[PDB]
Amino acid sequence: MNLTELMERIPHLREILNIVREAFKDYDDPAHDISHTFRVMENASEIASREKCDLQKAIIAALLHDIKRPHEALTGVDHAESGAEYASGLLPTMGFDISFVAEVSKAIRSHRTPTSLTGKILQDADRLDAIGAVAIARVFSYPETFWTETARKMAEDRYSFVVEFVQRFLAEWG
Amino acid sequence: MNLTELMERIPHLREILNIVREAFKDYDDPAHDISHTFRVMENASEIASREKCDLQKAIIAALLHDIKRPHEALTGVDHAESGAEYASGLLPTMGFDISFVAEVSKAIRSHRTPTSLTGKILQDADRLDAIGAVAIARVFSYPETFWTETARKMAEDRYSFVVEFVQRFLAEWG
Ligand SMILES: [Cl-]
Ligand SMILES: [Cl-]
Ligand SMILES: [Fe+3]
Ligand SMILES: [Fe+3]
Ligand SMILES: [Fe+3]
Ligand SMILES: [Fe+3]
Repeated sequence: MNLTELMERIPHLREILNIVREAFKDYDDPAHDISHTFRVMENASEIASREKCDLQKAIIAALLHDIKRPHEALTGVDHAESGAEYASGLLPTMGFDISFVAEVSKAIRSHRTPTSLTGKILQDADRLDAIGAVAIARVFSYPETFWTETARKMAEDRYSFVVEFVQRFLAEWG
Repeated sequence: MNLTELMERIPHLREILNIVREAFKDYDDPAHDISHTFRVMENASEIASREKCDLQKAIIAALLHDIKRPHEALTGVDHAESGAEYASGLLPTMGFDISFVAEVSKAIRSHRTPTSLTGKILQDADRLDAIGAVAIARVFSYPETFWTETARKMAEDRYSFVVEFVQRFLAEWG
C-alpha cells in the first residue's frame, strides 16, 4: 500500500505522519532518522495484512514507536517509555478508544518481550530494518528470532540477499 | 585462481604486481585506484580460462592496462597510449617474445575497437567492473555489448543482481 491507500484505511494518519515529521525535524542520525520509521511502518503494513491482524494498531504503533528518539538523544530518557506515554496522551484526542490506545502504547513500551499481537508485529517490523538492500547501502554510506511467520519469511529472504551480496563482493574483489 | 596459483602459471607475475603497486602508490581516486586493476585481472582470468584463450597475455594486459592512469592524472597524457608504450619497453626485459609483447601492448592501446583476442578480453574484463556488488558498494561509499560469451554471461548475472538490488531498495524504502 501507498500512503493514499493507508490514509483511506487509517483514521488521522495524515496528522500523525505530520507530527512524526515535526518530531524528527533536525534529528539526522542516519542510524535513527525518520526514514527508519517509514520503513518500519511499511514492514508493519505487510506483516499485519498477511497475518490478518489489526492494521490500524500496527501502523500507528510503527509510526509512533521511535517518536521520542530525538528526545532520548537530548535527555537520556528511554524513548520506549517516553513514546508509550506520548501515545497514551495523543491517541485519545483523535478518538481512539481505551483498549486501542492501551495496546498501541504497550507495544511501543515493549519494543526494545512484547505480549500483544501489535507489540510482536512492531518488534518484527523494527528489527527487519537491520537487514536487506537499504541496510547494505547504509553500511557503505557510513530469521528464526522473529515472532510472526510473515516476518520470518521476510527475514529469510532479506538475509539470503545479504549473503549473496557478500559472496559476490568477495568473489569480485578477488 | 588465487595469486599463488597465478604465480605458478605466469612468468614474472610477482615483479609485475610489485611494479603496479609502486605505480599506484599515493594515487587514491576510488574510481581508478589499484583495486580496480586487481578486479580487472580477476575478470580476465575467468574469461581467458573459460574461453580457452591465452591466460598469460590476458593477465599481464589486465595488470598493466591502467598502469599509466596515475601519470594521466598528473599530465593529461592518454593512459592507453602511455601504458602500451610502457608495456613494450618493460616486457622484453622479462623475456617475453616480440609477438607476445606486441599483442599485449596493442590490447592496452585499444582498451578505452580492439582487434586481438587479448584486447577483446581486456576490454570485457575492464568494463565488467562497472557492475556488480562492488560497484554498488562504491556508489554508496562515494550485457550484449561484451565481446566474449563468458563476459556476456557474467554481465547478465551481475546486471540481474544490480536490478534486484534496486528493486529491493525501492520496495524497502516504501
Ligand atoms: Cl506488547
Ligand atoms: Cl587489440
Ligand atoms: Fe526504538
Ligand atoms: Fe525503531
Ligand atoms: Fe583504462
Ligand atoms: Fe581499467
